[PDB]
Amino acid sequence: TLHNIITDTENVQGSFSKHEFQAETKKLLDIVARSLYSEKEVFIRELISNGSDALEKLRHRMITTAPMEIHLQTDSVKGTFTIQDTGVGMNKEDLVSNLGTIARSGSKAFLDALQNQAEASSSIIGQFGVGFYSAFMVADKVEVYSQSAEADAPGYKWSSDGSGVFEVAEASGVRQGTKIVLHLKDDCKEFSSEDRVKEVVTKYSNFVSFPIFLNGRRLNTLQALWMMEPKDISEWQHEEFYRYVAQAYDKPRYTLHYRADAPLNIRSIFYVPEMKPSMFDVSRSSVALYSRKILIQTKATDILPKWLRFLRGVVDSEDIPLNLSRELLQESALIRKLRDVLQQRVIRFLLDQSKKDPEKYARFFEDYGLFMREGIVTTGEQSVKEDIAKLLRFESSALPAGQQTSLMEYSSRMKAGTRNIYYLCAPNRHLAEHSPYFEAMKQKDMEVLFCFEQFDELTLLHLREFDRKKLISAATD
Amino acid sequence: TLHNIITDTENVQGSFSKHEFQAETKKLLDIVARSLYSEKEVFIRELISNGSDALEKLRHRMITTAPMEIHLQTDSVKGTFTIQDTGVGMNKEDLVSNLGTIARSGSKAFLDALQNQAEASSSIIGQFGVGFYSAFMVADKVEVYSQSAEADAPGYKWSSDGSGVFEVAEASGVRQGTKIVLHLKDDCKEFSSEDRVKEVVTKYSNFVSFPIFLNGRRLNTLQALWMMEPKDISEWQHEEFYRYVAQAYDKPRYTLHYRADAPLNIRSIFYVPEMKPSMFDVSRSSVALYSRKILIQTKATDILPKWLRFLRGVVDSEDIPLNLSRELLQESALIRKLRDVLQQRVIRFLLDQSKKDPEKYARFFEDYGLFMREGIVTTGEQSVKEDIAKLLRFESSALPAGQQTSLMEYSSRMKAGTRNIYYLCAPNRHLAEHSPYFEAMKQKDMEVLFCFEQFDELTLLHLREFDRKKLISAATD
Ligand SMILES: Nc1ncnc2c1ncn2[C@@H]1O[C@H](COP(=O)(O)OP(=O)(O)NP(=O)(O)O)[C@@H](O)[C@H]1O
Ligand SMILES: Nc1ncnc2c1ncn2[C@@H]1O[C@H](COP(=O)(O)OP(=O)(O)NP(=O)(O)O)[C@@H](O)[C@H]1O
Ligand SMILES: [Mg+2]
Ligand SMILES: [Mg+2]
Repeated sequence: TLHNIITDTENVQGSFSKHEFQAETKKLLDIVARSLYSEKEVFIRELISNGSDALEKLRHRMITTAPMEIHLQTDSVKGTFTIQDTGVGMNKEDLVSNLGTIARSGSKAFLDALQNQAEASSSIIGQFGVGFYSAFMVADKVEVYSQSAEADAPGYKWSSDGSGVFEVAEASGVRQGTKIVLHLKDDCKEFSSEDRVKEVVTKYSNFVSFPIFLNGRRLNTLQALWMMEPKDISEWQHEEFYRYVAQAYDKPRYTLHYRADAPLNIRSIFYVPEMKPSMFDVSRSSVALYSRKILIQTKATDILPKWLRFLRGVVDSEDIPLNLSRELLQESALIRKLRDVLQQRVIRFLLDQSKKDPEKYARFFEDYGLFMREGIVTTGEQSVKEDIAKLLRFESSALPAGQQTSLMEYSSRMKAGTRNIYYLCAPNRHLAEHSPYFEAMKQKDMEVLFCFEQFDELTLLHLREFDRKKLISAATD
Repeated sequence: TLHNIITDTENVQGSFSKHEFQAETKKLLDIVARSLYSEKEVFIRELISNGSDALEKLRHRMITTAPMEIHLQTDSVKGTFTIQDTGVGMNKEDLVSNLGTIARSGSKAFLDALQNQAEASSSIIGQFGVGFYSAFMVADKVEVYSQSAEADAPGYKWSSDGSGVFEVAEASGVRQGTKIVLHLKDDCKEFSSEDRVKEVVTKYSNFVSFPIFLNGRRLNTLQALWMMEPKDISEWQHEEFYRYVAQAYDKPRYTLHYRADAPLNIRSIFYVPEMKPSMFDVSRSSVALYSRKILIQTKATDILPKWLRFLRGVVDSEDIPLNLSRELLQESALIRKLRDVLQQRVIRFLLDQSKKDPEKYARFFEDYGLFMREGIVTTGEQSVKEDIAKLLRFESSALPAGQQTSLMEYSSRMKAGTRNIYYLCAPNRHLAEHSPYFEAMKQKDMEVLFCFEQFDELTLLHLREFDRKKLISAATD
């Protein structure tokens, strides 16, 4: 019944002509202005990232003093937004080449030149060569004044409406660094409001490693603690940071400050709140994803497994694959790897807490144990079920009332002939201890886990086995 | 305490030099190959869209016969994917200009030339001028053979590795139209598997308006019914289409085929299944978003309000704002407008069903009424609550048992002195009718709504008022 037309019929008839790929810059400008970003406000993120990059370059050539700052100014009656950094600036060649050429970035050349890259490569944000054009999403006119930190280089003014052409002229009175003035479009006047700009900086950019001022007021006093050496962060600093990133008023019960370079770059701080979890926490994460100190996503969907959604804090990775709009490239293998790494590290962290302070862990488990049970029921990977299962606590017939035990402690108490873990679910210990089911087990000198919570029975039935041992309900026959 | 540095100090010193924006094509190619699409499989979507566009152009110059088809061929041992269309093809100028220039599209020029655009503008998919380069995500070598439908124009071979350069030569034996051969990268050999390609076509492209064949087998027999005149679609065609798009085995209880041009373009079909809703339907949409017959999103997040997640079907709009990757540009005003339009139209549709066949509607309400109650509780907009409230059904003291009434029917029966709607929640009618609360009301000759479902009381308390009338529980005092 087949119907094909694909057939190998073609042969080349003439000499080949060689050609370079070209680009329609006017369309590209339009695409970047209208078809890349879902929200126009990210132009502020992009200009601040450029200011930071320029300052980072200056910091490196400070070997070889000057204040390294980013200033923002709003003027409502003028309808302008201005950003000025005290960074490396641009000479005429740089202005024409780097600003005038889409997809051209000064990042690679700066990094390559530096003898040792590691430190600078971590700090430099820009990689695509398009971020500057985000200005034209919101501005009818863009003027750039720049003065390079070179020998006796002159100052320059670069100007454009984003309509295919720009102009450059020598300029006097330009301070070292770069000032960008945006004359905002009529439908974008909100970015000449101080409160509005403050919200955008707080959202994306406040953890930038240089002071940001808005109309003279410091916006970003709080530092990116995740980058720092964990021992140099006091308990008080963690309380304060937790409250800020969690938008909370309580304090953290637990703090895990995790840094790794292998198998991927991770700089992270996680907190467990002291308050018991809300019904929206249980309903449905509040961990935010950063890359090189800039926000990528405010609520992970998802760099953590669902059952860890009770965690608060920040994960920063240099290795996050970004799309051109600087959102996450979805479901990359690196994200799945990151998620698995974090799950393993948090499980081990919580396990370590249960051994360091059982009383405190017990309080944690009363309140957050539901998430563990859910995590076990949710996955079909046995190794994951069994790892999360290590976090579970139960009472036991072999222990006095109120005393909690783990599956691992139970198993350590078994005898080598045996491969069954017995449990009995009941509203409370008195009824467990006086169940006919328990007397049977008691005859056989078999220890029984007592399970009073929900959904304890369902969890254990899902878990099925633990450490090669069958989970068997005593409440039968 | 202020600390500023932003000061108006600059003046231009020299003449301005004028410059055109330029582009670094090598970086752009890299960005498109690595930083745009979250899944490499969309190259198939993009090449098929191009085939469709080429065929649509041919269809128009058929005024002024030939079969209009898209063929795919996989060859596993060769590691190739081939697509050939019998469309308008490209001459040398077109090959060099359109394929060789990123962000350059032949769409505008074709549309502008046509005396009447409306029909063609609806059919033509391409707008950015980048889709072709998606081939380099998966191929090390791309060869294009094309023959224009012109007077005595010769055939051509265009060839590239996506490394900045390409070659063009005259070629013999090229059939009218365009054939593209991809030599797949080692990590992309899955696209030389027939089953894999079939999955991708089914996912994005099967509703394209031209037959698609894969290794000689027709893939897309089922047509995009949403575009058609509603009366030309039989009940049987709707059953079949419903089962396909809902991945279901039952049949639709209700069918709403909605087309509008104002205030925006909408071509849509919604179905309510006859089966009662599953626990994942209730847990958490299965309406898919299309644009010009190509998938944009398979599960709306979200073009419908949450409470309408029980609907199945397809919404197609020419007006969907797309980002460069051809995902939805998030939270555009047009999406919110679309959502509101659809909500209004579905509410009116269901209201019309309750009047056309109350018995059938009653069956619908038993099973799906939970979604209405949820929708009322979820929103804070009173006009929306009251519109969804029109869908609610209750028993009444003024009607015989089993008979259902609406809030509007209740209100029509009130007397002009009165502004209260009374209700009584109870497990069943017998207990309602014999409640002491009801006797009180019965004394005052006041009609009482009897509410046996959950969460009836909560819903009515949230609703608060209806048509300027207070909802008041009789179960007090
Ligand atoms: N404030 C600034 N100071 C100095 N140089 C700047 C400044 N802003 C932009 N540049 C230069 O202009 C180039 C283009 O900036 P931009 O379009 O943001 O691309 P990018 O920073 O290189 N990469 P990306 O932000 O990922 O798109 C930068 O690489 C710098 O070389
Ligand atoms: N199969 C084809 N037949 C004829 N012309 C084609 C074909 N494929 C590509 N072209 C031409 O090459 C141009 C570039 O294609 P492409 O890069 O997909 O951009 P586009 O279709 O115009 N817009 P978009 O798909 O939104 O990126 C098209 O506009 C056509 O002019
Ligand atoms: Mg940048
Ligand atoms: Mg295309």
